[PDB]
Amino acid sequence: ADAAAGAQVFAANCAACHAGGNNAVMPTKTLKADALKTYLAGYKDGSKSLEEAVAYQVTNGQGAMPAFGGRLSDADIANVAAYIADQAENNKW
Ligand code: HEC
Repeated sequence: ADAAAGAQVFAANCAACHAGGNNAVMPTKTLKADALKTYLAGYKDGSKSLEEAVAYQVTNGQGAMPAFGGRLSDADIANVAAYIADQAENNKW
């Protein structure tokens, strides 16, 4: 999906909890490449790509992280997942 469009979704919906690619709530579980591969459901087990696993967790929530299905459009969810994947894979945080 469109990482550049996803940056705007991130600023509007994710930066209060994840400024800098970190995690204000659960500090280990950051948005950096190494942390994602260790802790993000589906991606950590190899059964999902990074981008799919991010999209799933944004849509459905996890733990203390709220769900965004019904709050964000399909394209916005897909695009923010692409932003996370691009930021992490290319070490841009
Ligand atoms: C604070 C109320 C949050 C908001 C809003 C968003 N996220 Fe979040 N996220 C939060 C927590 C507490 C956690 C950990 C969940 C758990 O217990 O495992 C997460 C996790 C993620 C992850 C995975 C990180 C990892 O496992 O290392 C991703 C990819 C993620 N969050 C993305 C994300 C996006 C894109 C958001 C805006 C749509 C978003 N989160 C909001 C807390 C909060």
